Amino acid sequence: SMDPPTFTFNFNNEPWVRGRHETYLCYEVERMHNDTWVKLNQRRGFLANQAPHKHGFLEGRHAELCFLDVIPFWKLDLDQDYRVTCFTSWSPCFSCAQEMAKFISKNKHVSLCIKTARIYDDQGRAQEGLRTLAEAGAKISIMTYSEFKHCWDTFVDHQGAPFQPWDGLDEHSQDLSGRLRAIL
Ligand SMILES: *c1cc(O)c(O)cc1N(C)N=O
Ligand SMILES: [Zn+2]
Ligand SMILES: [Zn+2]
Repeated sequence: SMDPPTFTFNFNNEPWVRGRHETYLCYEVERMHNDTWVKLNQRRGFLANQAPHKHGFLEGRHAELCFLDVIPFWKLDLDQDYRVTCFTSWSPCFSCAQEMAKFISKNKHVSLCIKTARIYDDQGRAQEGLRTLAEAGAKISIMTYSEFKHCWDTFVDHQGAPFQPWDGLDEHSQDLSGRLRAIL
């Protein structure tokens, strides 16, 4: 679980704020059991991108790559159907999106849903990767109030405090979902 200030700073969907250099990724798994999706709450977690190593030269490992690194250790049953949801503060850069597309193509027991607080630019070339991820079968969408509240409730050390939406949450979300539709 996550510090409240850490959630609030990072999942803020106002487009004019800066300094959100990190990407946070919260994940949940459901298994299909006879027409309903059943939550596997023992599999839930979150992670962030890694800082580059002190030696320089190589970039820090991206959260999306870390996430893919971890799935094999869940030891999912290849004969079963699973729905994996990521709640991401930024959407993936191009190279991560392509890696993700490749992953889901090779693992057809996994349905991927990425719900993103904000769209990451990746100097224009990120739009292409989001189209590639959608083509390989991933559902990509913008976090609304429902997703933000769920993530607060589920992944934050809230100590019983309810999710408090920031001013503009809904409008920013709606602006972003129009952008994403254009993109896809
Ligand atoms: C993914 C994740 C999620 O929570 C819902 O409700 C639906 C999806 N979909 C539709 N994936 O294809
Ligand atoms: Zn190193
Ligand atoms: Zn990346």
